[PDB]
Amino acid sequence: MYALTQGRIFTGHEFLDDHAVVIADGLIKSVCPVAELPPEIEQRSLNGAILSPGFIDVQLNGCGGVQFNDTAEAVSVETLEIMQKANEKSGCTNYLPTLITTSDELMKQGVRVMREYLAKHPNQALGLHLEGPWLNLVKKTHNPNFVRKPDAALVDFLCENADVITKVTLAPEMVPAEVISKLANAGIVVSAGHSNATLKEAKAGFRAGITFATHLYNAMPYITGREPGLAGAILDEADIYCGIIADGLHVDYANIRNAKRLKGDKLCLVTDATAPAGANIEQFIFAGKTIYYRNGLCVDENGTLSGSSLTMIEGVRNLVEHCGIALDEVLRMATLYPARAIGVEKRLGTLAAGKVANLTAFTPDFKITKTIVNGNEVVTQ
Amino acid sequence: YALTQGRIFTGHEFLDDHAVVIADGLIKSVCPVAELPPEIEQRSLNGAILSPGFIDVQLNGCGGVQFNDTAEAVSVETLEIMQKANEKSGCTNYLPTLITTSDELMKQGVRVMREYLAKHPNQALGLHLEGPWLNAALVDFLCENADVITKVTLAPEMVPAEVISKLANAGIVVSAGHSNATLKEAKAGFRAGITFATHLYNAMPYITGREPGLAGAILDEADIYCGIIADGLHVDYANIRNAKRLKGDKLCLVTDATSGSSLTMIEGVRNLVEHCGIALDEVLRMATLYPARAIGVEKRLGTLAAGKVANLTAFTPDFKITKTIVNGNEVVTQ
Amino acid sequence: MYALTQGRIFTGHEFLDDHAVVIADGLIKSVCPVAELPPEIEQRSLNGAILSPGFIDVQLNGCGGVQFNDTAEAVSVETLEIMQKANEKSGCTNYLPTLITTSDELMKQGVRVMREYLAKHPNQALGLHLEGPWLNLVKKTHNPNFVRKPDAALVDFLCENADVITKVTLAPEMVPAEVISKLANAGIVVSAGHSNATLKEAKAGFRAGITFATHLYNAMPYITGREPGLAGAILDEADIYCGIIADGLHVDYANIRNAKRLKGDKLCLVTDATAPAGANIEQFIFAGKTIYYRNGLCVDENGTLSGSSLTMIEGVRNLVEHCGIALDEVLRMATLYPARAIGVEKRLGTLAAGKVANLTAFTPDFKITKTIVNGNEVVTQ
Amino acid sequence: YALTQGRIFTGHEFLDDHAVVIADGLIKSVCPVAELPPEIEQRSLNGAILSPGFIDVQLNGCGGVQFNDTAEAVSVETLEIMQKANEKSGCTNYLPTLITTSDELMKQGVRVMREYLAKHPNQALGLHLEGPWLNAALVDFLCENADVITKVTLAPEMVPAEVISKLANAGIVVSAGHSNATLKEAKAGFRAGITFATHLYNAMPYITGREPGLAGAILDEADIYCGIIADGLHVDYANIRNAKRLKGDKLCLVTDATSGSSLTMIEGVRNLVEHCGIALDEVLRMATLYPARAIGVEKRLGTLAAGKVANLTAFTPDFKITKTIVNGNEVVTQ
Repeated sequence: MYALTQGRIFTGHEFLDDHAVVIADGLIKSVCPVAELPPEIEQRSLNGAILSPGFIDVQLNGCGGVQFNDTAEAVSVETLEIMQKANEKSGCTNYLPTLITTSDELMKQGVRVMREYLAKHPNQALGLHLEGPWLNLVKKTHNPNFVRKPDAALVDFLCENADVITKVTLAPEMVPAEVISKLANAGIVVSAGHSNATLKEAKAGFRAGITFATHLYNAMPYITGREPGLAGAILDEADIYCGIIADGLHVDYANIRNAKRLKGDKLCLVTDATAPAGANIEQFIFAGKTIYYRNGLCVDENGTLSGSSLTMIEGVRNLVEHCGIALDEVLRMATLYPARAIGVEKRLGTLAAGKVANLTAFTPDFKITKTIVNGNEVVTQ
Repeated sequence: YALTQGRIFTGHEFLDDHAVVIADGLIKSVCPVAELPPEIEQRSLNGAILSPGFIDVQLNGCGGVQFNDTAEAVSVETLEIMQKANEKSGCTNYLPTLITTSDELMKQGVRVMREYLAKHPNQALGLHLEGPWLNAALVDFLCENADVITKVTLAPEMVPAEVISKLANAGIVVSAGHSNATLKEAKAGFRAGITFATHLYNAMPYITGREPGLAGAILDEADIYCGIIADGLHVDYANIRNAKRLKGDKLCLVTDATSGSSLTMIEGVRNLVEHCGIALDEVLRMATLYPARAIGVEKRLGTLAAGKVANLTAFTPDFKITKTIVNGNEVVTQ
Repeated sequence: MYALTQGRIFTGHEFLDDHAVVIADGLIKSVCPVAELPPEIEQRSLNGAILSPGFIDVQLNGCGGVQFNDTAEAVSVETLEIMQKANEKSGCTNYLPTLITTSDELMKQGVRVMREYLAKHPNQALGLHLEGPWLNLVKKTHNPNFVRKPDAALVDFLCENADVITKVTLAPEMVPAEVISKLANAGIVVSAGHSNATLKEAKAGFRAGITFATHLYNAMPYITGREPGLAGAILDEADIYCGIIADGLHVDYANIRNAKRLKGDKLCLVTDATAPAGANIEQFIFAGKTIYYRNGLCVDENGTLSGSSLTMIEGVRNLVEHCGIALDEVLRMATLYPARAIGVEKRLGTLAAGKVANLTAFTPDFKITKTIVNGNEVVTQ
Repeated sequence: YALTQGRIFTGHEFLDDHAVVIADGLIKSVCPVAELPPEIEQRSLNGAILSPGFIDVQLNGCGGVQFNDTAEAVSVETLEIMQKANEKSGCTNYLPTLITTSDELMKQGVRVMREYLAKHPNQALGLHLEGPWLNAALVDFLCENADVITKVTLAPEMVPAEVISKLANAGIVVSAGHSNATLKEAKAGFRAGITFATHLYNAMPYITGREPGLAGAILDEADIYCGIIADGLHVDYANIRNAKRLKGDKLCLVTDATSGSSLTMIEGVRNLVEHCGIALDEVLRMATLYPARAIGVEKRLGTLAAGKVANLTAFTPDFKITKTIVNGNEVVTQ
């Protein structure tokens, strides 16, 4: 066992001066005053850095030059390992690989690869986030509340594999309530996204079991006075968690401020990043389109914003500098809040006895100095 | 006289077993019924709720008339008829809208307002000019006549900052509306002196992720007052709920009355309570104290307290008006 | 099956006009528009009443002329049945019988009686609330973090009987952290109360597992500028739930307003009532003192406030009339919020498909018109 | 000149790659560095944060002097020495406390204040009289001299309502403090015209379940401004956090400087950020815009905007003052 001391410690509930985090057997054993440490335990200095739970990114397509998408070779255990290592360098110790697809064979490959990865790599990539196939794709028969035969067989496959599927994003207006309810009752977080839902359709989705929404404001209707749409609905429904992309490009910061005030402890930082995040990519392929990284910006051939390159630490920095959200609350948006949203808070999201030892430390300038995964230092800077 | 035997809402709290003593057009005291002078006349509320009289800062027409539409409508008679119609729905004070781009007609509205004000204190409070900068000699004229022009609505993207600043320093409430302003344009209008916005969400841009527009700007700017139409038709109730949470004590109930609104203030109060989850105390503040502060008349109106104007309304728990009182006189009895 | 229609329906998340609650086999089967009802189902009119989840009172000593306290004959299954029937008349379908004691034999009797009652009466009195023995009784050795032998054997008994103990109220400064942690890990809600805890001692209690506080402001230190005490600590700790007595007598309404604003969705209405609630008692015995009910007020021989006679419906009425809290939010304080606080929200606290059919209806004047328990009408007025 | 190359906080937002142009003791503009006139002199901030100058509305003494303690201390020299000491910690504006029950000494403080004000615009802003009604000719005198008396602290339970009302209508901020007031007594003081409270929690009753007292009343009254001492010593940080949540934009950082406080405004700012979970933008507002509004000087002070007084301070991310600027002159350079 060892202790981290000599920096500001953020537990998820407060900042601590002159305290220590004891780590043993991959766990946080205690958080205590320095003076309540065991005689001659090894102290490892934080050097005035802020110590945090490791960041948790619940929507991530790609990073470190790779994507968990588009081809059979990319939808691999190696891709997930690469993405984990890149995430660490920006303080992110946990993520949901996000596979956006309508293809049955890729989706089954993604489930198999997630299971193989999980047997070898605990408390890292947590489970799959599937965004597909029930999306209302940029655009806009049934009484959509009737289950079609292919949709029944698909929902059955997803429910049988709930042990490696953390989240399914879907458009509520495109799917029967029974499908949302079956997924939720199997333990899968059902998220509203890529949707043209009215406020009324959104609320029917919530009542059927949706508890999350995927990147608020993006790929959702605009908000009008008479038609609040899915986004207005999220903002008005206090029990719905939601991700937001804090790059300054996808969502104007004033809309992030408004969202934070309305959502309280339900607003989660996400990157929704792609391959260029934490890498040196100039162009790549995503859901069948060429995207250029030129710079700051992921743009298609028409110059349209078409991806994120955000890292979690950059997101934390943007929320504090440009959204007037206090650092403790920002850290919660990157740790505790997403942990609760996906039901992993018994193991992650705070620094407290019994929790997994996944931590990151950073300077007051938002430069990562340490990342710790299962108690092992994996980034020293 | 004294008003007794009901729930008295002062603007800051509800009071039981209290009384409102009224004398010479003013509230003299709010006290326990025990402290009441002997032989003072008591007028029972009969279990009704008593409120400051409602103040509607965005009103085009009511009682079958508009201060607008033709030419002869801009008159003292029109303002008198609108006052009387407003009283039936608990509303004691309002700002009539004059929509025009004619300098001469504005000059006429100003002298009519002035004449009304001498004849009829504490009723229609001043002009709401909506026009013409919607999406030079005029500015100084308005400035000169600030004492009878309460509110000017303009689109900030259509005017130089100095026009806004000149209006605001003369004492006029400058309100953003009928505007396609971006967030950046809205924020430039606010820095120039805009303190209000006219019927949030309506005649403004939609809110998108990348472009919050004026509506998003107003939501994000703590110090900007704004009206909202609470008929369930102009604004979905969920958007009202969202706006109340972000605006706090800056959200004001308005009717925008004349495809047109037919809302009255007492209807808006009921709709806010029944469909927006806002407590009755706070809804009453949205119809009284908040608009009063927005337009700078809080010293004489917007609460039931010693020395303020005796403008009151009473209503049953089902939101039916039982009394309206103006300068201490009962003008509606139901 | 039958449907309740023709009144305003409060689900826990919204009010509904022109809708229906379908009840079958003791459960809510659906909440739907009137027009989405089955052809010729029996409709039972609400007659313009407001329909709510039944109220849930997590701190209750006695009501209907009886108390679950003080003597071996009173700590009985019959007492619990009586209290259930009295609670129904004021819209309360669920409670935690609250036994305040330091006596080992009464406490074991209370556990046995709670188990016997529960086998015969589902979804009614939910489990025991024990307030004892680790109380700092009005007044004020160890390093209180060392476990004494009798306290170990007691904590072991409570943990073995967690299946019928819902909550234990204790003073954090009087008990070891290990005891709080063992109770919490056995599933028992540990609540801070009857305590002289400083802010520092309160927070150590929270970190060890306390997630509730018993009747905020009452039998806790006052709040000073330099010493916030247990109450200040509760108000500052967002994840701590707490009960508050809304009779206008125990807590000034301005302090209830301040608490609601600081606690958000964590503030729960409780009665903390005694025998006179819902009865015609003039005097009675409670924790060894004579109390007089004279009227409005439960007073001892010295005229000191010494009990509550509040019912849940009176509490709801007081919060709306005197605290400026909107009716929907008040109803949540009496239903959803206490259900979550004690972990019964999968079965109770809202009107939604699959939930237990425990409901009450009341006029806009706060007069109970219906109470429904396990789908059966038990109060018609 | 222009201030460039740092984070500029206007009071409403933080700006990057902007400049603050200063001319004739005033802020002329806040603009993008691209829009800067050619050959204007630039003074680098060197990555510091630039803020309106801090405004301390509760200050007894600093720089080794009090406007108090003996007799000769009530002088223009004293106010000048306190100004200079305040500038070193980023504070450009303050209200000195005069604690006395001597009419003659108050009369002296008033003429000294008046003389200071002619010699030294936009610095010590006016008097804070604390006394004598702490727990007739005097009232009218104070009223007459409202133009140099900014703030009077009294205990509301010790004065008739009419005394409070007379002070407030003359223009003085009437503040409850050094009081044992119950909630009911506090609320009667507010209705009479009290709009402020002096150092929340300190020299007030404790809060009990049944008796919230003055502190509980202030927390529950949305429209009452109040100061709070953020040294970690006078008020536990948890109580500050609780008070910020309930008071919103009405909570002001004060030092109460002279068992005594040694807090400076820049120390308070750091302590609020580091120990109270309040964002830096909002803390800066607690030290600038909020006190400015409380005492009615928001038209000239409390934000960085066109036409306002050029009173500014800059500090490193570690809260060390690098510049202080008063009427456009750099009075501290570190």
